Amino acid sequence: TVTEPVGSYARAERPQDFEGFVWRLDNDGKEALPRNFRTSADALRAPEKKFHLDAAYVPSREGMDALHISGSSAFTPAQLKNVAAKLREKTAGPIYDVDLRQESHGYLDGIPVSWYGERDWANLGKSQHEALADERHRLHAALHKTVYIAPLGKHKLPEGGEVRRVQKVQTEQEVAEAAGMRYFRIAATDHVWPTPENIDRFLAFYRTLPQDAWLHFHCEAGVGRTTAFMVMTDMLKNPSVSLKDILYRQHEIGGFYYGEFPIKTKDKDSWKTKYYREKIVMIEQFYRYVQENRADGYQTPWSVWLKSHPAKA
Amino acid sequence: TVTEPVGSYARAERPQDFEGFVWRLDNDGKEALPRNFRTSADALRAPEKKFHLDAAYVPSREGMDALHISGSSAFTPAQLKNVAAKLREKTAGPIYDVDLRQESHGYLDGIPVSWYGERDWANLGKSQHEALADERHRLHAALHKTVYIAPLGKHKLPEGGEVRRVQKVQTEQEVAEAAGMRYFRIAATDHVWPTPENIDRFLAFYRTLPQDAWLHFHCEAGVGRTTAFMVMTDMLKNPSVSLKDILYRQHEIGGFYYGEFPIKTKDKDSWKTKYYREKIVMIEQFYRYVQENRADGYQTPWSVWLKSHPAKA
Repeated sequence: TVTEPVGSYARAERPQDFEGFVWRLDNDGKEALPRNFRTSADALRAPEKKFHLDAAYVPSREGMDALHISGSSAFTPAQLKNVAAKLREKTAGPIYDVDLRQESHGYLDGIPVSWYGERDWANLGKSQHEALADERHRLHAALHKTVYIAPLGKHKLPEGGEVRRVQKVQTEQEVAEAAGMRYFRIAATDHVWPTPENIDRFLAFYRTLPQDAWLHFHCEAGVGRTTAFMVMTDMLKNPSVSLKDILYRQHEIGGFYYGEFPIKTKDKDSWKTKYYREKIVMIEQFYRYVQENRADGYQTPWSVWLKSHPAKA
Repeated sequence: TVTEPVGSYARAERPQDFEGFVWRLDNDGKEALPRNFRTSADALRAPEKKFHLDAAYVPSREGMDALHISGSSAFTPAQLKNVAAKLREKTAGPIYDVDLRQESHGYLDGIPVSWYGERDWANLGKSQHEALADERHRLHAALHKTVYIAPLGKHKLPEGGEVRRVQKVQTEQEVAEAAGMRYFRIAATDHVWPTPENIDRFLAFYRTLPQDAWLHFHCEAGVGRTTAFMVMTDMLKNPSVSLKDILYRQHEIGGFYYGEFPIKTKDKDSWKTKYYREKIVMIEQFYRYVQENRADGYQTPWSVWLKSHPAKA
């Protein structure tokens, strides 16, 4: 009947049309902290005008002090150490670097880089296993080789940058552990709703966490995927909070707004429109999943429940 | 003992510090002909101010009508066809595409590209055998693969460009033949004086050319290497012409001026200074070789003669 259900639209895109072509600079390392850094203990700010929200609305903060999560963009090793130090002041539990990036990435001579393909879909369609194997192989192959690292500029194409002969290669896991943080990888595709396997994996991981665990989520920019998992965590941990309050508060501390809003993209970014719409509906479906399965201890996972309760456009 | 004689300064540079890192766009294909296109039948023009020459001087044109040579920058396949068509109106002999580029280059989906390393020295130090093997391997590896092709902008680094999955790969030899030209490759390093090996190969090639052969020389930009071989050919074929006349006329038809001039360089280009000085001295030494070895029909090759008669800085 249906080729791709709601929540799996990206599966229709062709991986061969977005293969990696350059080592993208993930962070210039000029700031002490990564971009969009925020924690669940932060004060709520005014909502961004583009979401056309009620600036007078004061969402409930119930459970935010105990939530213990944070989010940010990619970072240099030094920046991550700064994050870890800062998060250690808020807790005595393990601090996790939850890496949500499907795209292959790592560090060349301490420089955070990723193998970038159009739309940042260089690993689209790969299983987590295949994406991580590609990553390990590409990182290693760069050792003692000349590479071109560049930030993206006009038209999302390389602009300036630098050329160097790599003397050191590290995975983010190594960088996290060196910063004193535990590491957990979830290979989520950039710009789209996390897959049923991404979410099943996160929920399984969530279940094993000690009470005082602190989760620092991050993606490339620290907006789309980062806010999605932050929201999922808030819903799971504070199931009595209304959907409206979760969405407003995760937005007002510095994340994306995952509720309905007037979507307007630049003509060259019109491809994003349906993925934004898809995220709005899936966000609602996840909330329903939590509400309907919390009472029995989640004896049925998200992927299974979603197939029997498909989302609709 | 002397480590590197005059004429071989580049041998002191380390190849590993200039490895290739991007497919550089050799020509955008917007014009009908490659840049700096010129032939020995062209009228002489005013000299460029930067060379501080005598604009009143009238160079002898002795032997130019019979010289039968031309030069230009790199080109797209369509531009080469236009060149070949244009040269065919000037001769009924074989027309050669004399490719002077040591850097690995070719055509991806008809687009002329080269594997660019800093200073365009990605094949520095390699024998012609090794340079051509690198080229063959890289061009073939590009087939059915995704590549990033870009022109150089600020800092001599990629700027903009395009990404594509290659469906066709061709060597310049194939493109030359398709244009009705014979092909002859001389792997000369960009920016420096051609090596004794490059010149020995050229001289051997020159010696068995048909009387009516037309040589179309080209490099990347069509100035340094291209003019050097046009000057060498002019000297060889018209030995009675004075050095001054040869240098002025090859410059006034649109080439570089290979005589003494006030060398100027931006701070970032200060490395080029000694290479320009070296070319000036080597031009004089080659002229001396032609004058002293033409009587016996060049029984002594340039490389051998140069070691017994080293140039002076």
